[PDB]
Amino acid sequence: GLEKTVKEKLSFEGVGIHTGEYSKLIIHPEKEGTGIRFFKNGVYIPARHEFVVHTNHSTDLGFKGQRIKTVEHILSVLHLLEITNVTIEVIGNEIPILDGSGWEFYEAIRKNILNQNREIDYFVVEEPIIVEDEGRLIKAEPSDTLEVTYEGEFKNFLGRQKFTFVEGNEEEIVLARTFAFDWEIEHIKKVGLGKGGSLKNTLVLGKDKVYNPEGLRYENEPVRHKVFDLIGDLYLLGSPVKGKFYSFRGGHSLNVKLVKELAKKQ
Amino acid sequence: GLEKTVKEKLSFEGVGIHTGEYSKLIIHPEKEGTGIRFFKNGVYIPARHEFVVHTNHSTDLGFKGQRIKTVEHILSVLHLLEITNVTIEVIGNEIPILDGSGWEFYEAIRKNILNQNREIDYFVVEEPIIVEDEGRLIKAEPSDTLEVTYEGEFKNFLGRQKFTFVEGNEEEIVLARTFAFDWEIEHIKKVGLGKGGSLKNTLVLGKDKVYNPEGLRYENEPVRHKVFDLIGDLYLLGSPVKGKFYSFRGGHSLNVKLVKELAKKQ
Ligand SMILES: CCCCCC/C=C/CCCCCCCC(=O)O
Ligand SMILES: CCCCCC/C=C/CCCCCCCC(=O)O
Ligand SMILES: C[As](C)(=O)[O-]
Ligand SMILES: C[As](C)(=O)[O-]
Ligand SMILES: [Cl-]
Ligand SMILES: [Cl-]
Ligand SMILES: [Cl-]
Ligand SMILES: [Zn+2]
Ligand SMILES: [Zn+2]
Ligand SMILES: [Zn+2]
Ligand SMILES: [Zn+2]
Ligand SMILES: [Zn+2]
Repeated sequence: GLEKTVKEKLSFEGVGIHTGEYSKLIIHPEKEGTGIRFFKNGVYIPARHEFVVHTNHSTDLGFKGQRIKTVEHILSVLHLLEITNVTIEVIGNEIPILDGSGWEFYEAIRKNILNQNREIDYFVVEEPIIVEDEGRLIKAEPSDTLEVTYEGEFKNFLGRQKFTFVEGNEEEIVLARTFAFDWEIEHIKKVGLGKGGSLKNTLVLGKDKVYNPEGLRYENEPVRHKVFDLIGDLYLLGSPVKGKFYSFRGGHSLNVKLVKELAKKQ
Repeated sequence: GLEKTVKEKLSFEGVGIHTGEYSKLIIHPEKEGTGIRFFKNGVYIPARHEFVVHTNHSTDLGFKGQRIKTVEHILSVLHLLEITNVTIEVIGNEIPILDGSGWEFYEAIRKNILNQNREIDYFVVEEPIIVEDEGRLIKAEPSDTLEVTYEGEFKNFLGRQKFTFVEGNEEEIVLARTFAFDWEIEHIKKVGLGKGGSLKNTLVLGKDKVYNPEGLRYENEPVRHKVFDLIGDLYLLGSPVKGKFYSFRGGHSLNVKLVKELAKKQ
């Protein structure tokens, strides 16, 4: 595929799910070979694993004293659409969560794709690799196409379910929203997070209930969202990825661990 | 005491807890003998029991095709400060919930009281009366001062608690907020209510937890609030009340039932 950028400046704004603060984004077009990077208060922060500073409840990046929280959703959308050159200027401390999914980003960016004059330099998984952590596991192996499977084992009515993304089915995961369990709320709040969370940007589930009046968009919306999250973290490899991935109960921490190990080997 | 009004108009705005819509109130001064009345779309709606049209999860008033939801908190504050003559213009279909208590109302009105030239004609409970409904009970009896006791019996950690309000202790209940149990949320949403509810205006409790990061303001905040609600509904009698009340598991429906029985007798 050919490298891509946006045809013109795109802007988004809204509350940040963790800071609870209002922020604004301005997606700037960039020429070939620029890569994906954020910009805040005069500092460019590459969307690469070396700049990850936090992975609890979100993937946060930082460099030279400037930090940006929750980059996983905008990065997933960029990855899915193969946007390889853009600057995400952030006026605030976190990416707006919007409705909790990548839908608004996906729709706006998709109709503004600009093909460029360079073949994409994909990060190709060359050999099988496995990372584990307290029951959690993620396996990566060679594949010409990007394939991502997430299998969850929830302690509520969701039980055990899995979902597989394959190229061409981007629309099956871009609407899946961020979710949380009611028994986790006190913890999240206690650690200074989730300050902007609400039923408008978060699917809140109980042992046997669904608090959102709109209910779930899909019976497996949570695992579709986990797949979406993983694809966003995978872009931290520095360029569109080609490989087959399987994640069992994975989260941002394990995702980043996998990325660093993959980067190290190749 | 002397009838009272406000020295100057007072405004309050925010979201309605049930409609989830923006709403605003403007309290305007009125001369002696006017009483408390709401104004909406050209219609005056007296703050009296004859105009109650709904009592499930809030006390709503209506007249000639115009309705206003959730008048209990503003009326409670007015009753407590003995404000007797005002016109409350309403923009929207419900009184803003603010933080779920009567604090903002109380502090603003308290500093803007204007004594008038006429003695207040209190509604004096003359003989004992009792109303019941599925285990719930409320008893009213004679007293030179307003005394209100609420005893709750909760299906969670709260267990059985009681709280007694007496004249002069207004500040002990004007900070107590609206509360709901996590197992009731789906029902409330299902009946088209609670659309503006959030941790900022509602104390949400579980079988063993408190979701709000700020926790409870008082270990018995819920019963203090129930006392606050009853005092607001009692003002539907048309004037400040003098009597001793005891409510066991009472709610707006039973509160209004009591008011109507008291009104009938006397
Ligand atoms: C239940 C209703 C209302 C208000 C929102 C409650 C706060 C939720 C916290 C924000 C969610 C953050 C994502 C964390 C979930 C995870 O790591 O699995
Ligand atoms: C899991 C946590 C929370 C989601 C918060 C949603 C807000 C609750 C709805 C508004 C409450 C309105 C009060 C009515 C309750 C009653 O009459 O018992
Ligand atoms: C837990 As999240 C903010 O990555 O959906
Ligand atoms: C249940 As209510 C809005 O009167 O606190
Ligand atoms: Cl944490
Ligand atoms: Cl955690
Ligand atoms: Cl009910
Ligand atoms: Zn190509
Ligand atoms: Zn945590
Ligand atoms: Zn996510
Ligand atoms: Zn109330
Ligand atoms: Zn109900």
